[PDB]
Amino acid sequence: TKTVFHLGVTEADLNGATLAIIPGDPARVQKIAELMDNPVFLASHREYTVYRAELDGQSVVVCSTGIGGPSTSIAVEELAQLGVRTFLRVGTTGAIQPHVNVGDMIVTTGSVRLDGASLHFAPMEFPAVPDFDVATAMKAAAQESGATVHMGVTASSDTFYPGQERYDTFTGRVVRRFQGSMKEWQDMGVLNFEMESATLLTMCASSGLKAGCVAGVIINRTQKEIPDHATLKETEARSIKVVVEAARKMLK
Amino acid sequence: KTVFHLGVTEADLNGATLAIIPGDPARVQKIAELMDNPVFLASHREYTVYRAELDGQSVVVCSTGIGGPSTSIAVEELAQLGVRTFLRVGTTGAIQPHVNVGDMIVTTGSVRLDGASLHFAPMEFPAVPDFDVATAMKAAAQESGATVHMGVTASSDTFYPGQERYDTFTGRVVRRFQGSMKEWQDMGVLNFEMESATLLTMCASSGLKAGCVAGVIINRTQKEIPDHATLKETEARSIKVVVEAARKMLK
Amino acid sequence: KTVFHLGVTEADLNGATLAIIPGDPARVQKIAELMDNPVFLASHREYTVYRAELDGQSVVVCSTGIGGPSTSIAVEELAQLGVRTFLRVGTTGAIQPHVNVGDMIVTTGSVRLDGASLHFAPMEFPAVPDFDVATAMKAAAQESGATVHMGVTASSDTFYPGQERYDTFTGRVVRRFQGSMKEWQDMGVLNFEMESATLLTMCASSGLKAGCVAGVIINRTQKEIPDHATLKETEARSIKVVVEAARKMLK
Amino acid sequence: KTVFHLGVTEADLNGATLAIIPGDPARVQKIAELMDNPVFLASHREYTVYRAELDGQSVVVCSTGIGGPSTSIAVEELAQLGVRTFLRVGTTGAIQPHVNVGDMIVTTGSVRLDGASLHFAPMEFPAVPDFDVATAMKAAAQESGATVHMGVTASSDTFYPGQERYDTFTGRVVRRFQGSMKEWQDMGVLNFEMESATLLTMCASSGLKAGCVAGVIINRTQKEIPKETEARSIKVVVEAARKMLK
Amino acid sequence: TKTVFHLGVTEADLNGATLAIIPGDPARVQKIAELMDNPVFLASHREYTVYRAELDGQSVVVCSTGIGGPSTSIAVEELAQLGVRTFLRVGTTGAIQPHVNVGDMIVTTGSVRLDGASLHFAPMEFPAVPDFDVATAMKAAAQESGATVHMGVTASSDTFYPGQERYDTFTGRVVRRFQGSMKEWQDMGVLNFEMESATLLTMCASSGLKAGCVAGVIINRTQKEIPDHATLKETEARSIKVVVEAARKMLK
Amino acid sequence: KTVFHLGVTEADLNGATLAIIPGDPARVQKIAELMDNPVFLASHREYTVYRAELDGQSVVVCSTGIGGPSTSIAVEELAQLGVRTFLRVGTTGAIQPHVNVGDMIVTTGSVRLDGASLHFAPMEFPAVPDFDVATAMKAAAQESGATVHMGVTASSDTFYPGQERYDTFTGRVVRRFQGSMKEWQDMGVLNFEMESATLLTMCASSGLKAGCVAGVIINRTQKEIPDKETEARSIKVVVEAARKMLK
Ligand SMILES: [Mg+2]
Ligand SMILES: [Mg+2]
Ligand code: NA
Ligand code: NA
Ligand code: NA
Ligand code: NA
Ligand code: NA
Ligand code: NA
Ligand code: NA
Ligand code: NA
Ligand code: NA
Ligand code: NA
Ligand code: NA
Repeated sequence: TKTVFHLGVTEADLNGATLAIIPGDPARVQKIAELMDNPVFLASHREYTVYRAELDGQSVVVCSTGIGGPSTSIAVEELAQLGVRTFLRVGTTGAIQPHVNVGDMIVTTGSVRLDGASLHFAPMEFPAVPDFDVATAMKAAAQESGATVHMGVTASSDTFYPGQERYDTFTGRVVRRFQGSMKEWQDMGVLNFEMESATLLTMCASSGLKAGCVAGVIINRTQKEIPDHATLKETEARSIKVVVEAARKMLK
Repeated sequence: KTVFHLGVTEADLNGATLAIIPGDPARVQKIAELMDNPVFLASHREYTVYRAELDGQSVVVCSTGIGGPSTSIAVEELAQLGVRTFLRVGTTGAIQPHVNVGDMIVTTGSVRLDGASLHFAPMEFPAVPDFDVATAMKAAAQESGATVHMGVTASSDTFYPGQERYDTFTGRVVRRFQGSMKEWQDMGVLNFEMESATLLTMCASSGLKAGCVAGVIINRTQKEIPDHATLKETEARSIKVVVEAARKMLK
Repeated sequence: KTVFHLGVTEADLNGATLAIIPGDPARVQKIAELMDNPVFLASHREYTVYRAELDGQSVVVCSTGIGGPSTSIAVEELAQLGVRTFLRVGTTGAIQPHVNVGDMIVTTGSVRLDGASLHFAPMEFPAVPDFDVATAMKAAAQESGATVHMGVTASSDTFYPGQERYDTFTGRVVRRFQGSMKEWQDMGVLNFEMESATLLTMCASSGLKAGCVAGVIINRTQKEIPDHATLKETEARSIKVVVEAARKMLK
Repeated sequence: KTVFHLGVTEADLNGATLAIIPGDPARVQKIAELMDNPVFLASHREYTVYRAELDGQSVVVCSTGIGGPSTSIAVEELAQLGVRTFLRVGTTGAIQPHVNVGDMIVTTGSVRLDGASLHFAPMEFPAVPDFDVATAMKAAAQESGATVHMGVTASSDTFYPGQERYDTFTGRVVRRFQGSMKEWQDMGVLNFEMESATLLTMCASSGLKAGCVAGVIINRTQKEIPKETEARSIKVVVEAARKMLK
Repeated sequence: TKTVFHLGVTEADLNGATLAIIPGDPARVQKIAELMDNPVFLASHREYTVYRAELDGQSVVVCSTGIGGPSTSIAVEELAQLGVRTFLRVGTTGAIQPHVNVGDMIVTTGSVRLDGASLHFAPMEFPAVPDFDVATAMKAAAQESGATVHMGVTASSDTFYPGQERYDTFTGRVVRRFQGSMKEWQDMGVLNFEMESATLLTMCASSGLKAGCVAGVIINRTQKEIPDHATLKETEARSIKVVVEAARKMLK
Repeated sequence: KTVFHLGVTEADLNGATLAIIPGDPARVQKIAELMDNPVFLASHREYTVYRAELDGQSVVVCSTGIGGPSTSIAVEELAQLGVRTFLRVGTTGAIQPHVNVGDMIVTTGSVRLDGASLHFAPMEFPAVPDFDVATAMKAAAQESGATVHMGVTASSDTFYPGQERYDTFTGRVVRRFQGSMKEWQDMGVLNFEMESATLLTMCASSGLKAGCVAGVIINRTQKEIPDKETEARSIKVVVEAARKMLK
């Protein structure tokens, strides 16, 4: 049986799946899988929890990535070794534009590469861009849920704190590179911050894999950092329903 | 109030908020004549400017010249005069064996092998089209009956060393570009051209909507040589497609 | 108080100012149980947190996940809760023929093949441990009877191309990393891992004390699949060593 | 063979080894008519090409368009056809208060604020003219009676943000270029234009002789947006060409 | 048999020395050598003055480097060609931290690479770090002298003026890269500026050579208290006493 | 007021506004003695300083040591004391087969393979000489009867790997510099040395006039390590170039 170093699954375990839904949080894996048919737990090791399920009769993998490009790059590579070719990222995000409201959804059309792992696949000049079919399916699924949907650029940072220009920290300092950066991205039309899309999109677009990202907005950095619990719960539930419908459209 | 290089005023554009931007000044009139009431506005340097009407709405056609620098001037000055949507059209060579002469490429992102893009956003920023423009271009290209490829384009400030051409005066390619064509091929890049990184980066970071569509007229991975009829048909299809994409963008 | 990700409060740490930070959440309980009164505090995402007591002093054990990004969150949030000293423990792959499986490595500096270190200091800044922590780790490792190497570690944001692995889906390694393992070997680099550049740069530029100790589980010049009993012995020794290094840091 | 963009053959050039390269295609005939027997060769895109004779020797005049990319095509294709010396003439905006409109500038080196230069040499390489060309341009400019400055030119891939112009659609300039005009002024840079970094780097790294001479049409300490001094500039470049051909 | 090109010495001249003490100033070479047994002048060319001496019966070289990484890189290379494997840098320095006092000693644990020559040996990602044994010996020797010792990061600049953010200069200008840089390094915990350690440490750590740096503090830019003649002469003398004792510990 | 490193005052320079700056302190007296009334001013570290008179005007001669860092100190401190024109003289290794031992090179621009230039101007800025100085150096070199080349010089922070030398302790050259000699040769670069990028960038961005002239002592197409007429000719040329710069 062909094995992988980290994910603890074999190709046979995936029952022919060529599409994976890849949340960051291992606890979200079962929640996504149960929206599909016959969900089965496969493995859990480190930040990687893996389930299989069936969508319109076709096998689909759900696999967490952990936070950050490095752990994401391992999961994507090992799933690709086992036959996966399409990767649908789902999560929640913090918007930086005043016109993007908490509870809206964002489909990334390109990422600002504020990461390191993307450079291990392509030099900085290469665009961190989704597959067009995936982005199209995500937009359609997000609109069909009734959400307000934004298509646009996402800033993808290797840190939660200084690289997103947060000052409420142990040192209260932000290195020169990132001082004033939130305003710069705002002025350039960037919609939101997250921590994995630059790696995911660059890796996949340079390796013959299809990828995209969809996210529900849980905070707006121009407003407040502490989300309201009921609003957050509704946004999380809608986001995973949307990504499953986007997967259905990709497997049509 | 006349913009410095293009030699037109806002009133000359008759309310147009969309421009079709070919590189070659001689193609401007040909595109304008696919629409209604084409009117010559100005010609200076590489910038020939026409207006026309598409479903009753004014549209500008303006050439850019070769390269990001001359393109950046045209986009800026058109934006000063109210243009918000920019549709690049042209023909191109492909670098993938599965892309055939006569197919169409709609760029989903560009490798920034240029300098002017950096005058608008740092290198980390993606040279990506507006999603509505890319969607309209894909639809128009597919409705034409052509085979359409969505993917990455390598956008070079040179025709020769930055496209790893060795049939040159020196035969030299600087270290940065040695082996680069195979690298881009292995990364799935569809084609080289010379303006999209500047155009897409400038527009995506400035509140403007842009995209690129091109007909494939040569493939340097293929031994077969296309004939004159196929090349003429491809050039003609490329501009018919961009006009239909403009139609889809009108509100 | 409250932190965004770790789900613990300052009160939960019972005055701890030192943390042992493995990568794998499953190792946290194993480390905590080498000390007195281990208490499970929280588990969320890749972050499992325990407290224990070492010579009567509270110590926190907190996993980081794989990579600089998740590590940077844990270190920041622990620092918000009063932690000032961070002891990284784990297993590693050596790249030097003279470093044997079962040896231990204490990092004296890291090659910054990551992105998160740049969010704390520009590339010119050295990814260097605190001298007291490195000294304590060397002493603990040597006192255990292990063969110990002090030297430079290459710290990569990827497991695959950034460590020049070719047995992959594409079999390709980007130009930057082609030939890189031989380059690091020739420069005397001991091993690869994926968190030290971020950890050491963040701490050395932020007034925090950090170091890294690791047991060698593979040698890249030999084989990729480790022998089970040898690996188990090395893992057990590594966490015993880091606990003794923590003992040496207590004041 | 006929080169891909310029539409001319080696035979069309009648043995010319020197080219004068203005940016604007409309200036090509104006330069050519200052010499003997000017003949139109071709026009395609931004490239208009004439041949003429100077002291009995064939000379090419070929426009480049705006920017390093289109310039790099013209220089390469002319070099394929035997041209070895390239004399750039154009206009420029001064950034030093003491340089006045109508003055002339001969570039001794360019700040590489372009992309195409990097397709010929890494950034460490100097964007420097051939010393004989720079010497001939200085002499020709002095002999015309103009006030001449030798010095460094900032060569930008954009007209707007890379020259720190703010009267624009966005009114914004990216971090790299904020405060850059003052920085170049403090470093003694004389002027801005858009082709010299590409031209000089490409030629100095490829065995070709190049230089640039320009007329000041605006002082950027005064404002952002701008016949004797266009006419004088092309008279000067033709005299510089005469000095280069023995 | 060969005579090295710049230093003008042969391997036989070194009488088997495998350790060198490398001050910057040629006039300090004899002062260091005379702290050991049987000091003998070997050669002087340009900024390179070379002596041999004996320490606990073992031959030791003392060789000046001149100011800056470039001239240092020549001396280290040519000594390595002649069998030298351990390099102990000694000098005096300013400090940029308020808690570092005149008369204290700094042992460098890593250097900020604000130089060019380090890049001729390893790319910027590589750490400018000392050999651990050398740093340990220098700490012990410095403590045994009675001085207060600081272990930490040093900023190593190719210039004395703009790269140390000095404005009292001919132009009064500091290029963008270095504006605000002193405060940045101070906030990052950097102890001091000097002009050779990044080159020395990077070259040696990437070439199989052991190196370290120790320096006595003779001025503090954050304090406007002028130390007197006595404390400065004492600090220079202590610095070289310390480096010789560190050499003794390396040869034990 | 005495500058920090050079050990001289403004009064010591007797109104000199031009300096000849060799690398080797032992060459300072030799250059000064080619002029009238040479006077030893100071020696400390790699900095030996003399004054002399050339056609009645005071000229300084000051060594720089090897490398951009020590050069940048000397140039700055001389500028603090009123010097505005800096004439670098020295030896060099040619990398073009048509340049012979004994020829002279006047640098028209330098490849910035150094670090100190970046402390004065970002990498995009050209390491170029003042045109008057380069013109005076070309004229002095040609009037001497020498074969003179104008062109680009590669200016390296190291003697060994940055000049792609392999007869070294490690026998290795870092990726950046592997194949670099051939690359510079193909790009028409004439020679290697170690100070011009710093000197020219510093001066061109600081309102100071600088240039470099050098005699060729080795051709790197022949061998790696060099093996007196040329040294003497080079300093005679730089003194005559100084004469041409005097106003
Ligand atoms: Mg406005
Ligand atoms: Mg050897
Ligand atoms: Na992780
Ligand atoms: Na709102
Ligand atoms: Na090569
Ligand atoms: Na947009
Ligand atoms: Na390769
Ligand atoms: Na153009
Ligand atoms: Na700013
Ligand atoms: Na020196
Ligand atoms: Na340059
Ligand atoms: Na190599
Ligand atoms: Na100047």
